[PDB]
Order: sequence, then structure tokens, then C-alpha cells
Amino acid sequence: HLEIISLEEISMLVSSDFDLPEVLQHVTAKVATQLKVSVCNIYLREGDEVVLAATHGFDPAFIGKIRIKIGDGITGSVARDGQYISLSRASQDPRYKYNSMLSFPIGDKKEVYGVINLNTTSIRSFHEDEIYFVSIIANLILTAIKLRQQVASSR
Amino acid sequence: EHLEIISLEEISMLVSSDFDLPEVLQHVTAKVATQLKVSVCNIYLREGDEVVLAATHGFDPAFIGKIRIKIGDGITGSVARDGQYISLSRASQKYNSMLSFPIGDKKEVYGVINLNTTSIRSFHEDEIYFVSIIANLILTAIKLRQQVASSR
Ligand code: NA
Ligand code: NA
Repeated sequence: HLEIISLEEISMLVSSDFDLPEVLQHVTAKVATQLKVSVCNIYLREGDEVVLAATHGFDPAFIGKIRIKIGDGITGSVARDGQYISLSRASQDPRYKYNSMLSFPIGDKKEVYGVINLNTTSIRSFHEDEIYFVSIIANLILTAIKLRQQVASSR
Repeated sequence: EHLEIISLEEISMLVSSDFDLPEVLQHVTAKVATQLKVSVCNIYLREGDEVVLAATHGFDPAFIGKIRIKIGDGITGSVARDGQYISLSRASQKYNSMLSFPIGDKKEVYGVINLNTTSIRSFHEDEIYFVSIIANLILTAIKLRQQVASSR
């Protein structure tokens, strides 16, 4: 939402005394609650795949554990192509579900660094600026990485 | 605390692709001035043995080229050299209060952000914080633009 990011928040995000791990935990937990969604994950490009880096929705236990091969999911396509997809599906496993997800890339000019997902179990449309809001977050996340990775291991 | 005093596109432009340093700074100033309800906000950043004016709110923007301060020199010089910021009040005559805060990192000072009122007020712990934050924001606005350009 409009004026909806604390000074503490951008602060922590930029200021380098924190490690990605801890920021991203707070990022997902921020986004998930802001958009009223029941889970928000970040996967970060690593080799030809993409591994989980933060959650709000899963156990933190799952942090290293989930990997999507590159083109593989619809996460995997977002990771490959760098266009986000948002969809709602009707789903039914036999038994004598109607979810929504938003899957948005983290990337730049050159390429994709990761994917942020938002999944709610309700049938619900993602509104434009709802996506705008995540677009900004995808870029604050992009900026966290860039500051830390390069300006740390080379400065 | 630290109240919800920043805006999505403000944030955005800060980081953004083809949003541009002068212009970004020209807004950053105008925000601070307007926020801390201060008369002038000027950012000087670093060139060689001196520090030049990069953005103002409060002066004619025609002075952006034009004000260069040696690192030994101002109250602004000290802040630029030894990195730890200074804030003062003078009653001088009329009068003025000011905050001269550093922009930098563990090793290196990148410039100085400056506020002056033409009242006589000493700024709150919380008001400085804000500015410290604003100074990381400027710092990284800077830091991004040269890791993109000057390392590709
Ligand atoms: Na997911
Ligand atoms: Na000044």
C-alpha cells in the first residue's frame, strides 16, 4: 500500500550489518501480511536451479531444502523468462481446492537472480498495484543482493 | 518506533533503473526540507580534494555546479573529512541552526548532506536518525549507479 514501508524497514534492508537470510525472512513476512496472503516465498537463482531463501507460510526448516530446476515449475518459467505470471486455478484430487498465485522475478537489465511467490488458497484476483507493490519489493530485494554480494566480497 | 514516512515511488526512484542521480538527489533534498520542515537541504558529494554541491532544496538549483568546499575547510569540511557528523546553533547578530551529516561507509566518506533553518533549533535524536537513514539511501543510490556503470 501507498505510504506502507517503515523507515526501520528500508533501513535494515540497505544497512549492511544484516545478512540476506534475516532480511528476507522479514521481507516475506512483511509482504504476506501486507497483501493479506497466506504464504510468500523467495527463491534465489543458484546454478541451473532456484532454491528457497525465505518463507512466510512454510516452516523456516524448509529454507535450504526446496529446489526448483530452472524451466521446471511455473516458478521455473518465471525464473527463466523474467516475466511474472499470476494465475488462479480450480484443482481437485479424487475423494468420495481453488488457489491463486503470483510469481514475480527478481532481476535486472542483464538477468534474473530469483523469484518471489505469493500463494493464497482462496480464488482471488491479483489487482494491478498489488503487482506494483511486489514489483518494488522485487527491486528492493534485488538491491539487497547486489549491495551485499558484490560490495562485500569485492569491497 | 520510526513512523511510515516514506513512499513507494520515492523508495523506487531511489533504487530504479533509469532514474537519474542529479534528479533523484534534487528530490531527496526537497523531501527532507519538507519533512523536517527545514529552510534548506543541500547535498555535496566528493570530488578529489573537495566536495561539490549536488542537489539543493533552498538554493537556486543553478548553483549545483558551483559550490566547492575543500575537505579541511567548512564545518562542512570537517564532516567530509573525519566522517563523524556535527550539529550547531548560532545566535549570530537574526541567527541560524544547522546539521551537517556524513554520507559514507566503514572505510570511506562519500559526501555531506546539510540542513539549516534560520531559526535557532537543535535537532532531535529522532530527527537525526531520519537523516542517517536518508544518508544510507543517498549512499546506495550512489553505490548502485557506479557498480552498474564503473564495473560492467
Ligand atoms: Na512457492
Ligand atoms: Na549548505
